Amino acid sequence: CQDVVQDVPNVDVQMLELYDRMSFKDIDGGVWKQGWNIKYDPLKYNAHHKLKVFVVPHSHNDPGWIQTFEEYYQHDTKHILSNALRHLHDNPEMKFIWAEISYFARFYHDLGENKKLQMKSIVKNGQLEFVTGGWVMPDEANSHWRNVLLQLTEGQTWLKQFMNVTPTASWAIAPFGHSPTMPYILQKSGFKNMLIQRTHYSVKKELAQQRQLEFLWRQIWDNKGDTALFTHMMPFYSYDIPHTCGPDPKVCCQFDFKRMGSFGLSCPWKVPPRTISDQNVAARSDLLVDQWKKKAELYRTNVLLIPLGDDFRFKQNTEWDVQRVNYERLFEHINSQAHFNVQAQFGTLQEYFDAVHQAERAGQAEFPTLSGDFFTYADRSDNYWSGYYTSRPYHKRMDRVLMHYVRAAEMLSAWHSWDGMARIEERLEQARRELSLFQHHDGITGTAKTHVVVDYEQRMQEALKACQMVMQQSVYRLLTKPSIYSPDFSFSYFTLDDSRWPGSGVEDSRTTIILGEDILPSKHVVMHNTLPHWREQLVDFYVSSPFVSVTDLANNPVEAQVSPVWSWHHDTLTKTIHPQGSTTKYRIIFKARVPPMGLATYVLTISDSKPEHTSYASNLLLRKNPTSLPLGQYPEDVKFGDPREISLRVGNGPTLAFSEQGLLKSIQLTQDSPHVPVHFKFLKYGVRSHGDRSGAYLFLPNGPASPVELGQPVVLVTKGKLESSVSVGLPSVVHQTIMRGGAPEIRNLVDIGSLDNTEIVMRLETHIDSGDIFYTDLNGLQFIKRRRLDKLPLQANYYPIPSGMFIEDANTRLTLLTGQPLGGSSLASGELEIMQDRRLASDDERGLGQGVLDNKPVLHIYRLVLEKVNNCVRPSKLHPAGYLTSAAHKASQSLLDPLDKFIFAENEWIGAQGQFGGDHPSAREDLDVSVMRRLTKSSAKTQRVGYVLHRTNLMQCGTPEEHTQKLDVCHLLPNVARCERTTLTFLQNLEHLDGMVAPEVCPMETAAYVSSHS
Ligand SMILES: *[C@@H]1O[C@H](CO)[C@@H](O)[C@H](O)[C@H]1NC(C)=O
Ligand SMILES: OC[C@H]1O[C@H](O)[C@@H](O)[C@@H](O)[C@@H]1O
Ligand SMILES: [Zn+2]
Repeated sequence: CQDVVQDVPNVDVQMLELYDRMSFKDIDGGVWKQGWNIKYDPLKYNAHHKLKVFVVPHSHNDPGWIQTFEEYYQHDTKHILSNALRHLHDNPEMKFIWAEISYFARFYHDLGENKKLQMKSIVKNGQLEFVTGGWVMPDEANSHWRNVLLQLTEGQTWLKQFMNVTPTASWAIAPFGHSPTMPYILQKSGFKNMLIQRTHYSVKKELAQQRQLEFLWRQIWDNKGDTALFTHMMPFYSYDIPHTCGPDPKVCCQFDFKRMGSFGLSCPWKVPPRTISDQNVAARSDLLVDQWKKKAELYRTNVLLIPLGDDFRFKQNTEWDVQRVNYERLFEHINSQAHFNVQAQFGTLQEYFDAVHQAERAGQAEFPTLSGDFFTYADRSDNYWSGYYTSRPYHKRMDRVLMHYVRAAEMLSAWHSWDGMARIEERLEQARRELSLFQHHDGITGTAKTHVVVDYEQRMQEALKACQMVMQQSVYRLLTKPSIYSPDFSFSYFTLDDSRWPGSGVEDSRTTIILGEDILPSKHVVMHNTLPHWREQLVDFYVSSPFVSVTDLANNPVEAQVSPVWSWHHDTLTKTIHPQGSTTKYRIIFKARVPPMGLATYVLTISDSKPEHTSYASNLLLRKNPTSLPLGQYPEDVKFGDPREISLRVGNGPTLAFSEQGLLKSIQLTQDSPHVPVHFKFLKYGVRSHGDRSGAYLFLPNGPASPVELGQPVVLVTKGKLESSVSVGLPSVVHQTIMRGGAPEIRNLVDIGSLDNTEIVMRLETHIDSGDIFYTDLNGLQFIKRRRLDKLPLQANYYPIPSGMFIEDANTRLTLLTGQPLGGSSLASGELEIMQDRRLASDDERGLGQGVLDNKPVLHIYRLVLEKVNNCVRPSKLHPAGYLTSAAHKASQSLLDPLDKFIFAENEWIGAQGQFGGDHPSAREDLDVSVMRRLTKSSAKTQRVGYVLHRTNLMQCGTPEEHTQKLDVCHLLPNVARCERTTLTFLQNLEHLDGMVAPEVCPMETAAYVSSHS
């Protein structure tokens, strides 16, 4: 395996280094506003060296943005595709590329067989070419890599089945900045080329000056270069026609033949297009070829890419005609006039790349190597697109919940073959497709209109229900004696219990386990562990009595803690935010121990009085002017006091100290170690009263954040043997620190209410000497080094925090792991901050046509890990990556893939079993089975199961780290007949594996395997 820690890759362009050197001056470059006046040597091209130009027609179709997916399909996309089919069929030299398979699948399935065949023919003959072939064109900032892969697989699996093609070139013209997670996944999914567009204007200028817009993009840790993927970055401000023919949009706009008037479009630069005729073609061609030759100066080969399209283009027949006929006249003239030395034609993206690489192999070009990312994007001036790292955070959190439920549903149901009547494949496809749709660059990004966000939410809610149905049917089958198992595929044998979604204070959604002498003495519950190692985790359930004890299915008592159910209320009468306790519902908490990729059953039983193995938390309400807080049968009376500093310790874990406002002030790791200052604070950013306003996309703060005025908040302290917590009702946030014996969990119930033009940030202040360095993750896959740059404005120093961030010095590191993607930064040495929500009254001029005023309460979850790192083997100071410790990685897994909890619905479970998966291998902690998916329906003689295995890289810090078993996924199911390594989408077999044994992957590698079973 490659060493991903100790060898700093030698690349031509390393983006962090480039950022350190660049001046980012925003000067008027002339007609190319953010570039310079491009000059070329007319004698560069001649009879023996011509400029090859590929004009590539396209239509950018958003699966939801200002209309819903279905609205756009009905109004626009179905017409675009129907007219594409017609106009391509009738014009054999015309070409068209298509990206969004969600739309294409919708269209194709509605076609009559005659048209289906015509469509297959124009694909087979290369007129219509699929680019990327994902369900969507995903966001790259907020998306988890698992969901990027999911949506890619959904689209490509559809394309293989119905169109018999698998794209090897990717087209990403629209996401707001670009992540190296994309080439990572694409290169492991058969791709050979990719195209990107939305990079900072200063980066485009810098790379253009060096002809480094085409590069071999490798991962930041990759010393050898095996991850490299050829990447083309477009040079100009937009992907529209005015910014794709050449540097001067006043000229290029004249070659968008949709802008002459009858289509309701015009040219902002005030020179309209004119129909190409015999009397103007020479003059028109002269202007156009001049633009092309200028664009060609920015690249290294004699092959030029000219995209020809815009949003929802090629909709009307008249539009197809006007673009095609005018370009055909230009091509006929240009190609016939030797003095131009140009050969121009309609082409596809693959044709462009094939020609570039032909030129490369002819020796006319060498391409530079590059590592790094392309965040944070700015399209002009100080307009940095860091707002969408946080916008619509409820749905950002929902994404992560559904991510896990899809994984769990696919894994749980993969163990068996299911009859068609069970509707398992149907529900899983629904769930995969809704989650995939939300990866769209207007979905998870929070940049869609309110009614579109509602549509995405409804879709995801349906997906969650689908997942629950599949999971609970699977649990019942896996844990019932086979000769007793008698499924009703419509019945709910179990109800999922999720303690953190939608969450306490967000939705009263969870079922109370109702026990009683005169109703039901006991209840079975089941935990699922999707991770491939034995796992313990505290789990909680609501119960109707405090006198409940827990046993495993061997009837061994399990230590439990009962706590009250506390609900926070904004008291409109007293004008205070304070907790109310239930007098009929209680929380029972215990440690579940669950096999790798397995299930464990426990029983909750009521008694008349305090059970031997159940303890009761104490509760202390700190406030002036307290009132009583009765708790029914709960055996310990609530205590009251004036606000005061408090300290808590659970188990042998850290000791945490809190301010009188209920906010963390210090962490002490061991009994005789220092009390390390770690201070939580909440602050607010505002919006500018003059100039550009923040909106869904842009973060344009009116200076550094100002502290939230806290008043004298009510603090609730719960102290238990298994779990303790401090909760405080702050303005807009119920902030909770929970301790279970390791790194604390933080939960914020964020309700920004009617606070217009406000962004609420949570900041951590420490004494870590981090300087200007911090680390943030990319797509939950890798951690990249960031450097705060005071030469850039505040909003430029904000980065996506899709799963975590950290700061460190020689001795100490603080890592904050997240259960949802949000924006964040380190704006001063020793600080971390992460945005919670934003409510913005104005539009930010990027097309949305609304602010963000549809906020709703959201429960954000985190883990906070303070560690000594003086003994850790870390990368050198020049390495662009960072890596988590074991503790931080496990903390991230606790947030993203917690145990699933199932409550048996009926009174008695006949044939119940205690465990599933006790014989599954318990793999090394850095390995995950990211995907387990049965690939075949029940009628297939040879069953196939696909696995995606990911190995992260964890820091070596002197812990022996012992006793784990080799995980061979190909032997997880019996009767293996073949094991194959495949692309990550499962669509191509790459290796036939000796002995049917799937080897474990290297650090930072992801591999896919398919086992076949007789
Ligand atoms: C699918 O495409 C391959 C070439 O990539 C071709 O050989 C094969 O016949 C096609 N399969 C069918 C029948 O669709
Ligand atoms: O300005 C951002 C905006 O650009 C275009 O209009 C669309 O493709 C949207 O997907 C995107 O949100
Ligand atoms: Zn778009």
